[PDB]
Amino acid sequence: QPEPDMITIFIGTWNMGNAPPPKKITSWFLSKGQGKTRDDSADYIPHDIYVIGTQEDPLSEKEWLEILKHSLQEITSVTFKTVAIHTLWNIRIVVLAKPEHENRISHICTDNVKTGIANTLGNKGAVGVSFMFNGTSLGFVNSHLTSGSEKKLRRNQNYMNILRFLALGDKKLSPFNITHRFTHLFWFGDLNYRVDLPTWEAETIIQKIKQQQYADLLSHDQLLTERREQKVFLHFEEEEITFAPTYRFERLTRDKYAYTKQKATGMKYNLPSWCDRVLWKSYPLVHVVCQSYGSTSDIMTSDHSPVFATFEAGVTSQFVSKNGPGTVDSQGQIEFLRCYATLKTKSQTKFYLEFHSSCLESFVKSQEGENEEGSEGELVVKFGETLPKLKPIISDPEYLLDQHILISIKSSDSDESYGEGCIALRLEATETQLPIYTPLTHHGELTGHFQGEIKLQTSQ
Ligand SMILES: CC(=O)N1CCCNCC1
Repeated sequence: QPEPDMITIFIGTWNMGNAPPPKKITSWFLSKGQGKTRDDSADYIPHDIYVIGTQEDPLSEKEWLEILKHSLQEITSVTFKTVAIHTLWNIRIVVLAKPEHENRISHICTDNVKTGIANTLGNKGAVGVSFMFNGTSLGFVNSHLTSGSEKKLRRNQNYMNILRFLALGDKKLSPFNITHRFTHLFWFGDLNYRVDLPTWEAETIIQKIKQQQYADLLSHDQLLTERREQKVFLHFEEEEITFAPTYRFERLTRDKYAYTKQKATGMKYNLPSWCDRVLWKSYPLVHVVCQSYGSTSDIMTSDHSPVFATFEAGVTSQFVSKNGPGTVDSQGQIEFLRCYATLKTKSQTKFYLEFHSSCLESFVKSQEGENEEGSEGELVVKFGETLPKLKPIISDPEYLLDQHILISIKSSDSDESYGEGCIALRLEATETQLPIYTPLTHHGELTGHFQGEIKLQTSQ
């Protein structure tokens, strides 16, 4: 049996509105309804991994696992294995995989983050799962962010607390948050961003939805506008939305949006909105292709419709040579020329780099760079030709060109990271000086840039 170089991943998000689901939810897992839907000819083909995020989920873990497994068995005739299940309050994530993958999946982690303080701590936050699939790290975050059209800033704060504090993936990657720990990171949920139009425009919005004219609505979608202004989800992708707003429906039909203010809404309007979303971030030059992104039309127990997204995702094998793992391969090396970090920090302290990668026996600390002033006020940390020669564990180009180097720039005084980034070794050429570049972030905010040249030697 050859190891896969691609898998398909199903992501679902559903706010169940504290109601049990209907007896049939197969349309969700088949990516049928509105938007970018899956071809009928694929219906019996199982995805490799199914990741199900719920919010306002009234079921026990056992009740929901039985419904999910029985659903997938009906569709595919496959009995899926439970990889992980984690619940915080009424926020839940389930990971299911094809039985053939049981011995390809390892290092399973779960965690949660509770968002808000006192008033605002009690029901919002995130759950997450990570694991290795052979040589590829996968992370999954299901978040239920703050509700209400006038709380987009709170939602952005909730996002930053989740990416700082969710403890998934390799704990040896200590400088890096979840936005750098995974080959592929999927973040989904009831993110609760709204279409930010006047209340008086409610009936116009409904009209536009009935005409399937989403353009004038998406131009006011708070997640798209906040992402365009770099306020949230920096360096994440989302497929184009071609399905109707998934909130807020009258239950037991999809024919009516319930938007008017009620005691039960805290006298808030719920204009039709794309509350329920799937986003991703993969390391540079890894295969990831969205093959579906849409909402179901036939599941109506909740005031939200379920959302599905499916992906092709590149994966690598668990590589063994005569040498590494357990030693270096003298035939491999990674060199860096003309490198410098540009930092937004107003501070004047010395900096050094740390290089982290599963292609190294352990992380590598550089010497301090030389600080200079940029011509527009910036701090420029020059490394010139001073960065170490990195010694990978395996020199085979079929392995090494698929790897990535995480970079942190750290203060000498405090050893705190000021910026994190990632460089692909998927180069156009080996033994050749080539430009490299990554933005640097800290707590998911842009803090600088790292650029220079790389020269990669493989056994070929
Ligand atoms: C061929 C196949 O795998 N299927 C799965 C669903 C059950 N009935 C038949 C079709």
